Amino acid sequence: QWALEDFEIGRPLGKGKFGNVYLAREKQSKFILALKVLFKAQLEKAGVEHQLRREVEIQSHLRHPNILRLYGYFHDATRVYLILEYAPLGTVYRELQKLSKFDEQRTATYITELANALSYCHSKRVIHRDIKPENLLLGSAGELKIADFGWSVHAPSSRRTTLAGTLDYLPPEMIEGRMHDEKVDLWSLGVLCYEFLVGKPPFEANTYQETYKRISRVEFTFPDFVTEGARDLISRLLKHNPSQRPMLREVLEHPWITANSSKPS
Ligand SMILES: Nc1ncnc2c1ncn2[C@@H]1O[C@H](COP(=O)(O)OP(=O)(O)O)[C@@H](O)[C@H]1O
Ligand SMILES: COC(=O)c1sc(-c2cccs2)cc1N
Ligand SMILES: [Cl-]
Ligand SMILES: [Cl-]
Ligand SMILES: [Cl-]
Ligand SMILES: [Mg+2]
Ligand SMILES: [Mg+2]
Repeated sequence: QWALEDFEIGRPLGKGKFGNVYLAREKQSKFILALKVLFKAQLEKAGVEHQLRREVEIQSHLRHPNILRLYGYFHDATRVYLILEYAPLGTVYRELQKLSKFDEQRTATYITELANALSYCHSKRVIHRDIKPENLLLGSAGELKIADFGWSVHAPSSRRTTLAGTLDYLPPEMIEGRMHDEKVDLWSLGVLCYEFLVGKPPFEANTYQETYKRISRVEFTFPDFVTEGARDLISRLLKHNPSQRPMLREVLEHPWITANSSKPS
């Protein structure tokens, strides 16, 4: 159906481990979108074709205003192209580097939008497993949108793929290679809430080995400026035991969230 000849390519939007993402316009309709380019050699070398099909299958069937749309795909001799919704305001990662820290209103609003999107995903027993600032995009009205579903699966699950980069957003059960479920996304939600308010993730360290130690032992402390309500929510989400992490509705109706969020459940 679709081919490369159907698009005019624009400026690079960003780069990932496998993905090179470009702004693009469909020639006949003038529709502006994002084109995620992956190299097949690369894909075969790492043996992650199953991850890419899951990304296409899962994300194309999800429909939610806080989740990035995937319209379709095509491939040629050397590359695979994912046709994505274009997010014009960029990543949360870039916004964080710009402002150093977010205030409580901005943070609570982002968390509400995240929890809404995750609640939708978990209703289909879909777990994202890779929630972090680089994978959170921003729409034209500044609304948060979850993207990059390459690591998503159906719960329950194990891990048959090698962990690539940072451990900073993964729960103990995940880094220890144990079986896991939906509660992994709630651990990540706690890590994000901390990083939004403080400017860095709670278990950050100089080495892989040291980061692993802090996560498994849940070693983190708060700066003085972090308020009581924020500390309560974060402490509840960062529990070593997955079953003691709250449900997403508990997050959405948490007193600190309701008092500071500008968006509803
Ligand atoms: N739809 C989009 N709109 C704008 N920028 C995007 C979009 N998709 C990806 N990007 C940019 O490209 C980067 C990599 O995209 P991603 O799909 O996460 O690649 P990978 O799966 O290799 O991590 C993102 O961090 C983001 O900066
Ligand atoms: C060497 O080829 C590959 O790795 C791949 S991955 C892929 C697809 C992934 C998701 C939808 S289609 C097609 C080919 N041909
Ligand atoms: Cl498995
Ligand atoms: Cl896996
Ligand atoms: Cl819930
Ligand atoms: Mg990514
Ligand atoms: Mg990916």
